[PDB]
Amino acid sequence: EVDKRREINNEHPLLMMPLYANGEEFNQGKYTFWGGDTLTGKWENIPDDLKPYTVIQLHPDDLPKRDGAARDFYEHMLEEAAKYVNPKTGKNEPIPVILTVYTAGNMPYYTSAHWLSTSWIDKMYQKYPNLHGIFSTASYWIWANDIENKAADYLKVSAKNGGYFIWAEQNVGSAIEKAFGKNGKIAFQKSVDKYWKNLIFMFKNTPAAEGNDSTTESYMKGLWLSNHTYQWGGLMDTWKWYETGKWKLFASGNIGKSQGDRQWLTEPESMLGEEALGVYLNGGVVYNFEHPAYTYGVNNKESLLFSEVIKEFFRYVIAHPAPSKEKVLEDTKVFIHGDYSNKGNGKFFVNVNTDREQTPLYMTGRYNVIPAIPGVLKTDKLKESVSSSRIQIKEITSPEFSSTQARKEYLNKLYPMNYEGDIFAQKLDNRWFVYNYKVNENVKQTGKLKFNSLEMNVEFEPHTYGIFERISNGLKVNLNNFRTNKDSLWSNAQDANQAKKLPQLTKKGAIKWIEEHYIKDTQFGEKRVTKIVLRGIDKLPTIHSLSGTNNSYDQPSLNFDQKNHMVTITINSNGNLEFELHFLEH
Ligand SMILES: CC(=O)N[C@@H]1[C@@H](O[C@@H]2O[C@H](CO)[C@H](O)[C@H](O[C@H]3O[C@H](CO)[C@H](O)[C@H](O)[C@H]3NC(C)=O)[C@H]2O[C@@H]2O[C@@H](C)[C@@H](O)[C@@H](O)[C@@H]2O)[C@H](O)[C@@H](CO)O[C@H]1O
Repeated sequence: EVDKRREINNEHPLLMMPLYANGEEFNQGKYTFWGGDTLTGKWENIPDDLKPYTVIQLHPDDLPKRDGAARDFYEHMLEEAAKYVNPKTGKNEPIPVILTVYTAGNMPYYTSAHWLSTSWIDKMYQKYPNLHGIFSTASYWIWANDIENKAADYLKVSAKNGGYFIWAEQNVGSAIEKAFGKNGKIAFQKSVDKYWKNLIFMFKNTPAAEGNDSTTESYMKGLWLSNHTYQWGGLMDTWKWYETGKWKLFASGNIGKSQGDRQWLTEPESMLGEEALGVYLNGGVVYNFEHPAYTYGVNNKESLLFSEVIKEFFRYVIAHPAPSKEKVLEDTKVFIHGDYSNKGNGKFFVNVNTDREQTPLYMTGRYNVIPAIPGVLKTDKLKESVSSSRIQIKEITSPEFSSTQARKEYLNKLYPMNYEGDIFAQKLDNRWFVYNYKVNENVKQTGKLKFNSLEMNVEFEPHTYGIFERISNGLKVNLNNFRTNKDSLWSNAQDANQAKKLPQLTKKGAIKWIEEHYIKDTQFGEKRVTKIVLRGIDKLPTIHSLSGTNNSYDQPSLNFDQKNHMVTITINSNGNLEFELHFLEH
């Protein structure tokens, strides 16, 4: 084992920072990224506390599809990264980089990445100590003949150099099962046997209309727990709104895949935080997003989605490391062995812990994420772990998994009901994590959570998450309901069929819209109400360390009822928010 170039784990999570090559400007002899970010500019604008946990991920996007184009662009940017001088300290501080090396099956008709040899990758690793890994993404829809063999070479060259191979894929057409050898392409499976400590496997929730969110995330978690991958994570994609044909928030009707560039802007900002919670809460530690212009920003500036949601969320996972593999293993009651492709894919978890086939969210935390691995793999390294002796390892073909009803009946026996209300909630140690799980329906949700004898009731509008921690002197609260108004994108269309016929915004049009109407002149959403009720309280609580998105919240209003030892807290806000309530129990 060569020394790892970086740590990636619960204590050192990783936020990938995508920069997509502008192929049009490359043809004009320029080296630039879509959205106007520069490599040096981007890196400099990353907050210093985040810098040890973030890596620039270069992506060849629409570079010309011929030999030499991607190598020329990548070499140019690796040189910039390597030679970066910190202006405050005057010191050369090489920018850490990941290269996107495989995508769209590396088909020569789809990507310039085709012309990136493993031999050249080896050369770059040896030349650039700041090259920390390489990335393969989204081939589930074009599962090339040698994809597994090539994946094996990518992992081996990374391990050889102490770097990471990162593969973001979704279980469409059995992709994940096939990756590990289902159809007899076993090269990557053998590679993983040797080199799993240099593998990161992530979901990629883009193909949302196929509904494989829950199954893929279950695999990613189970692959990790069984030592088939070093860590896991997810790439969360606002293009899901396009894939499922949604348009104006809460509006009636489906427009199909007809307005791509309006559609990838419309997903509520706080919903990305809700998706990310599924990663964190289950021991995942790698985060990445599309569309980059919305999720991260443009022109070396942070989008509000980035600054108010993603940055703050990621700062949370650094301050409070995800549950360790050991910890997640201890709490795992059921581990599924077999192929979701033979059991209805996403349908498996519908009305078990998801409210519909096409959602990246959960409706209950009761089972958290049930981990699984594909049938082709073996549970040997799982059972070898000491913390895994109390887990029921079950074939997916077991009668307990035969129907929706059977699954719930079986799981309910092993995962006790631990809160009340139709709302998502999951508990870790002294912390309740809660969100409203509605995707595009304007419906409030309520729940009743307990910290021993202390009772906490909440009322959440859609696209709201909260983290409530019982501290010795009271309760720490993090709340996020940040959702700006995207209605202007859907102007001039009163219904679905008119929305379909809107002039295309286009890629360049959406980038300009971000610059002109999101980065500045932002149309903020209305403040909306969140209610928190505490029962079992001695006196009116005091509020401390209150902060949030600038100009986004009214002062929290507290109403103490002495006779009933209870407080009702009314919050009216639209943004990130944090405070502590100090109180004693009655
Ligand atoms: C699998 C799927 O749902 N769509 C395939 C494409 O893969 C991604 O799909 C998105 C639509 O859901 C969208 O087209 C993505 O590409 C646009 O957005 C990215 C940044 O988010 C870039 O700006 C792209 O240039 C732009 N593409 C356009 C305008 O066509 C697309 O993601 C990209 O491609 C995949 C393979 C992967 O490399 C991603 O990292 C990358 O962002 C797929 O690209 C398309 C090719 O014909 O086919 C769809 O089936």
